[PDB]
Amino acid sequence: SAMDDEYTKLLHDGIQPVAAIDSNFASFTYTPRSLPEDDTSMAILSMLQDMNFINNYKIDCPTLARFCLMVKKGYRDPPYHNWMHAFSVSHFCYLLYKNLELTNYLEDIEIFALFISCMCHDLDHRGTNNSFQVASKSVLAALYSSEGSVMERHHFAQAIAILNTHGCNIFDHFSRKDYQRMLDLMRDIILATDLAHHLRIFKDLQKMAEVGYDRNNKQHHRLLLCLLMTSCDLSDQTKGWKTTRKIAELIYKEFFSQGDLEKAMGNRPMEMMDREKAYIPELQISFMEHIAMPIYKLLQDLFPKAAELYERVASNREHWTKVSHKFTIRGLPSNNSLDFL
Ligand SMILES: Cc1nc2ccc(C(=O)N[C@]34C[C@H]5C[C@H](C[C@H](C5)C3)C4)cc2n2c(-c3cc(OCC(C)C)ccc3Cl)nnc12
Ligand SMILES: [Mg+2]
Ligand SMILES: [Zn+2]
Repeated sequence: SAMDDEYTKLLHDGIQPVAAIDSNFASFTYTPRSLPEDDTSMAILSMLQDMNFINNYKIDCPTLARFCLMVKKGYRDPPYHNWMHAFSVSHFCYLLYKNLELTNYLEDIEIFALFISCMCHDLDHRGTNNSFQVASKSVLAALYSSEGSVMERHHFAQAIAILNTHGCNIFDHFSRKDYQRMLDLMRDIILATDLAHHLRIFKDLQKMAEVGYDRNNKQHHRLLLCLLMTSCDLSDQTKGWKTTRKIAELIYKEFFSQGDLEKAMGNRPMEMMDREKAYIPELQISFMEHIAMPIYKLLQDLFPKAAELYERVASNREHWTKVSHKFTIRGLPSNNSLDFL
């Protein structure tokens, strides 16, 4: 009855103005993880309203309220891949809309699909990666390993199962063509969140940025959607040092738990997943330099107003260098004991 009462309030109390959430809510400086989790479903509705999706697509309010709650409920509680991750990703999507004028690049339905996909893009994550599904012979690998992107195929299927739950299909009044289009977009966008996919299309993303975005080019729309999605997924890096440091802590707790499971199964975990080997500053510098920074550089190349995003990610990368020396124990530990040897 908890979800029941939550739904009742979401529906009958009305959608709070986005400004009432926080005065800097639509700024790139805002940290959505600062929002209490109990306020996040209402904030999703607020953002949807402010982007005019509810009016433009005549979304049924009861259905939308149920959908948002079901999506939130469809996340488990690992250290990083939980609802607060999906919420913050979705918030960054809203920030791109508010700050970068997406309507000059993308169709309305494409922006709508990007935001809905942000909400659903890690549904039912179990705190382990694609490699672990295959190594552990999980049910997800049995279903999808032959296709690849095992977890991302699962996330997308979970999103569809929510839509297919009675009372939850926010698109069910759509035309046949628009419905098919929306689900196709969600497939493409969610599958774009596999790092393997990003690596595959990276040269194409570069070539798009250098020749220039062509709104009449259907391939450019698809590539831009992939880039924007990956920008949202990594958007914790575009905030202050405190956010970056906290997210590293959640990510490596999640990783080392997987690593401990791999050790128990007799397998040699990835080094970044092995708490006995992993050197966090060097790992994060490598992630920032090889993955995060090139993505926000592409974003800047395509959207000059995204410059501050790249500069912040580069700044956070430099901070890891600055604090790395603190991972060396100098003098004695605080307890004046060398017992830990
Ligand atoms: C702060 C931070 N650090 C990270 C450090 C390492 C890795 C990570 O998975 N690295 C490897 C390890 C192995 C060898 C390489 C290929 C894969 C196996 C992944 C790199 C990811 C990190 N990460 C993510 C992240 C992003 C995801 O989707 C990414 C798409 C959307 C682009 C999926 C999962 C995560 Cl956890 N979000 N934030 C972070
Ligand atoms: Mg994912
Ligand atoms: Zn994610």
